Amino acid sequence: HHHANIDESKIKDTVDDLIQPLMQKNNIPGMSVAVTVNGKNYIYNYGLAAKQPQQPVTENTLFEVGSLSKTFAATLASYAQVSGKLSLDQSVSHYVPELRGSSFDHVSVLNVGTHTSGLQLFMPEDIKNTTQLMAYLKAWKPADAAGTHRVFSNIGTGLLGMIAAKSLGVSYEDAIEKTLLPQLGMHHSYLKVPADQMENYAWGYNKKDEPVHVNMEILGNEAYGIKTTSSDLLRYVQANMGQLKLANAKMQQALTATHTGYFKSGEITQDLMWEQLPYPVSLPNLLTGNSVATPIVPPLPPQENVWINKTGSTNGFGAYIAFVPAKKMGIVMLANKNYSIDQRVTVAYKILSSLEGNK
Ligand SMILES: C[C@@H](O)[C@@H](C=O)[C@@H]1NC(C(=O)O)=C(S[C@@H]2CN[C@H](C(=O)N(C)C)C2)[C@@H]1C
Repeated sequence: HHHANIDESKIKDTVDDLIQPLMQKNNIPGMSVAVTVNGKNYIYNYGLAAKQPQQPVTENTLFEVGSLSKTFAATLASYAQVSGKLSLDQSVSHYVPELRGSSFDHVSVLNVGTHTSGLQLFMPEDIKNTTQLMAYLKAWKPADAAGTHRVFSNIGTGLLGMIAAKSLGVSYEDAIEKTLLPQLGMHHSYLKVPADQMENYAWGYNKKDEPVHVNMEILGNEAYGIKTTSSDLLRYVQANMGQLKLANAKMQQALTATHTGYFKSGEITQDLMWEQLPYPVSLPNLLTGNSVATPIVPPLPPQENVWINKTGSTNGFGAYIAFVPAKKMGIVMLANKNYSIDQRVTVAYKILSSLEGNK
């Protein structure tokens, strides 16, 4: 029931007023929106996780988050780094000996963690096993030197997560599901959804409105494997702002260190997978932010006065996270349809702007 002067009702009015038109105009079947502010958490669910048979979005609904998954690979690499198992400045071939003598002699772990290796976006479809993957990587050359350009890459994120996990002595799937997500308290987050949670796994709806789930291929866990709830992602946002007891002291340091600013591209600062802009942000630069890479050396330390964000999509889903550490506020928006990023950022901006007076 609605209550004037009560936090959850005031926030719900703002969120409803933006999310309901957004879902109608984009034919989005279902969404969950989670907001944190002043140490308190608010979860709002809309519409349907599945159309036939109809299933509503609930607090337990799992959505694919696509490239939001890359921030977990970055957090894992950061955890390995602060634990003394990984140096980001070292070469990929230092950690992957089969690539010694290849172009990866000249690509750093930082490069694959910042989209500056030059590797292309998509893994070639005919690469099915590790032998084929290694043959490909051993024979690969970019047109420009590593460290000169930003090119978003699923392959690079794959290497980042693989190297991080190996430096901890485990597979990536083990590192994520047995170490990272449990230490973060994210008990409803998965690379592979278990049988008791399949009833909660929303269907995605593609551009043709067909129900789809993402097909996991080689190194896909690192780049697009996470299925999760808005509540678990809100915990992840809070952890990224140091708000939770948590994990480890090492885990808090790992999360914070992913916000280190390593390269500038246009107006955007590239962190370890996360991207950030100075806060306050005007909506135009947010939209303009969605290339030559200039190093930030020494790296920009993790900041409070920034808007940190990441989009992610699969064929059937569209996700977004943004948070402002200086304001201890953040938002997670999950949808089971891939709708345009300009709308994700605009709605998030309007919601977060609503959470305090102008001054
Ligand atoms: C699953 C993946 O195939 C896709 C993402 O969900 C692609 N990978 C990336 C990526 O994020 O690295 C974007 S590009 C986009 C370019 N800037 C975005 C971002 O982080 N924003 C807008 C905050 C990300 C592909 C669709």
